[PDB]
Amino acid sequence: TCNSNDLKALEGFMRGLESSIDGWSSNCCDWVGISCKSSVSLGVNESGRVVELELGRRKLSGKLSESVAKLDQLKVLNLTHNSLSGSIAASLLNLSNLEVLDLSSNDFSGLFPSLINLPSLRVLNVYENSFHGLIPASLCNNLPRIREIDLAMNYFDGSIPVGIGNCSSVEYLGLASNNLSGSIPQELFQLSNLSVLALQNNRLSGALSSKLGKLSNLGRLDISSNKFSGKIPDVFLELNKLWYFSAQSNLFNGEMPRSLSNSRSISLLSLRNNTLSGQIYLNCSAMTNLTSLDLASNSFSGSIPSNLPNCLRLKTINFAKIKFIAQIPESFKNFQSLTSLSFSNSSIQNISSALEILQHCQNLKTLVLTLNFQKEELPSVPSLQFKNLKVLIIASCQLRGTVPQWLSNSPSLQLLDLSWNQLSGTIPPWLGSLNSLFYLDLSNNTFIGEIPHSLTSLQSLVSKFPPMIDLSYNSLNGSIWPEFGDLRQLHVLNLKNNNLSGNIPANLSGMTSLEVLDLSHNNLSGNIPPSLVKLSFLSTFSVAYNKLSGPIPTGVQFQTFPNSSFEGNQGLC
Ligand SMILES: *[C@@H]1O[C@H](CO)[C@@H](O)[C@H](O)[C@H]1NC(C)=O
Ligand SMILES: *[C@@H]1O[C@H](CO)[C@@H](O)[C@H](O)[C@H]1NC(C)=O
Ligand SMILES: *[C@@H]1O[C@H](CO)[C@@H](O)[C@H](O)[C@H]1NC(C)=O
Ligand SMILES: *[C@@H]1O[C@H](CO)[C@@H](O)[C@H](O)[C@H]1NC(C)=O
Ligand SMILES: *[C@@H]1O[C@H](CO)[C@@H](O)[C@H](O)[C@H]1NC(C)=O
Ligand SMILES: *[C@@H]1O[C@H](CO)[C@@H](O)[C@H](O)[C@H]1NC(C)=O
Ligand SMILES: *[C@@H]1O[C@H](CO)[C@@H](O)[C@H](O)[C@H]1NC(C)=O
Repeated sequence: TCNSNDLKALEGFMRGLESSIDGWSSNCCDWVGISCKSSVSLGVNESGRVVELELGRRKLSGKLSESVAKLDQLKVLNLTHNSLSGSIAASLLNLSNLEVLDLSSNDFSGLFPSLINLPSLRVLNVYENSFHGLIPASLCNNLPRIREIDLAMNYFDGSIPVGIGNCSSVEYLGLASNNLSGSIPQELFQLSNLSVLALQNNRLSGALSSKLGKLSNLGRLDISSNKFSGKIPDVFLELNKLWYFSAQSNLFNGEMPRSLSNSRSISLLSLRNNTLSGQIYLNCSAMTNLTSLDLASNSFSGSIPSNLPNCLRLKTINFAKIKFIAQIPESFKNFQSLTSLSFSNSSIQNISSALEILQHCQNLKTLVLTLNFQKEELPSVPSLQFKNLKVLIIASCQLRGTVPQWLSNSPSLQLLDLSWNQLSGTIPPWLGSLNSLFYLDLSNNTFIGEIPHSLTSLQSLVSKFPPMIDLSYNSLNGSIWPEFGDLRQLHVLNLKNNNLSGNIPANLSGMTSLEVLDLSHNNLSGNIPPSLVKLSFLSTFSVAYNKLSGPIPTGVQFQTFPNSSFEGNQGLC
């Protein structure tokens, strides 16, 4: 049997909402989202008390009534993922039985209540709201049972409070995605039970202290996207549980500390977009947990470290925007762990050698070679085989050649981007036979001849990065096959700046998911087929600069297209 004073409180709460909660019978202890425990359980009159109110993802809207603080036996309040807004009553943080507070993913704003007394609280979740001002200075002075604090994705600003050290039982502390600035207070390095520290996406600056070594339970540390500067402290011997470290996008300099090069624990390491100098060095017999390594966009000199294939767990590698001026070492022939490689804009030479070597990597799914090998010849040798390859991107390399047959040795290929090279010849009809291939970018080469009918037959675009065939800026001729209509999964078809001829097929609307359709700058005749009005998702369209004539379809999407996307045609009206 439900309690009197608790029902009054639940009423005020309902009074504050904008819509009624389904499932709320007049006995509230049987209501959905509520849990009761007897007065004598919690220890002459005995009633049900409301210990747990769980409303998550209920599509609720309104303020959060001050009266909710009148349930004193409340243990867990979970409001997550709703539309609630307004401020938080000071009293809502004075509850002495409260264990779990989850307000995350709502519209709450205002200052966050500065006095928090929740002597029983395990969990505090305000993640992703509109709160602003300071993180409460005394926040940790009253939370002796505390485990996780998540303030992330808010407007908190100023420095991280010096009082942060009084939080010594805490394990998870997310401060990420706020307006926080300044140096990290030393007190922070006194929380010794802390296994996750997320400071990412703030204005924080200054040094990263040696004192970081004091947090010896740290498994995951994200300081990325800040103003942090100077050298990365050589502390990694002591942080022996740490598997995830991202310092990406800061002002760090100097070279990587030897202990980081020696970490037994580190798994995902991301240093990208700092300015770090010297030669990349990893002791690959030490770092046996290393899986992802991102050094991209940094000041390194020297060569590509050839000892790297000795890393037995190392799967993905991003070396982009590091200027080596080097070939790929032959030792890469031995890399069995490697699944993903990006050398993009790294000054790599000898694509002939690069591909001879990289093909012996059995497990490589994805290879990004963009902005290297300037004006070199794309290898034509049929015997190169990348069996497990899924993504191949080699773009803006000014590569000379035809589309090579050795690609056919990549049967499982999903994504192929050859755009912005000097490639020529006809588009090979065998491209149509790649069954997994949903993204093809051949644009801005010199290709000639006709679009192969087999493209019309590609398995992945028929039935079950946006799916795209982009042939634009070539010398292509012939007409647009009406069987393009069989591609029901195609989002983008970009044919612009070719010389294509005849009529827009009309069967073109079987393409149910077509979003972008660009035919501009060709030589096309006839009318825009009225059936094209059937493409429900087509946001952007151009036939501009052709020989087309007739009425423009009445449409609605058609009604949206700018004047610009019909211009250049004889008869359009
Ligand atoms: C809040 O409720 C959701 C389900 O609605 C659940 O997944 C989540 O774990 C709850 N939050 C906490 C801190 O228990
Ligand atoms: C790289 O890091 C700098 C310095 O923190 C930042 O200003 C910039 O936005 C970052 N750029 C990218 C592409 O992440
Ligand atoms: C290795 O990394 C994994 C997760 O990728 C982590 O669970 C584990 O703690 C790490 N091993 C060591 C030695 O810390
Ligand atoms: C590299 O690692 C091994 C094993 O951890 C170690 O014994 C060796 O001396 C290290 N070499 C360097 C250059 O630090
Ligand atoms: C390649 O290098 C140039 C010159 O350093 C740089 O400005 C640009 O961001 C890089 N391009 C890409 C897309 O990586
Ligand atoms: C490409 O790389 C290999 C291996 O070092 C070398 O034999 C060859 O001469 C290079 N090719 C050119 C044209 O520089
Ligand atoms: C085509 O490629 C060149 C460089 O390869 C580039 O400068 C140019 O802007 C590109 N043109 C178009 C239309 O994208």
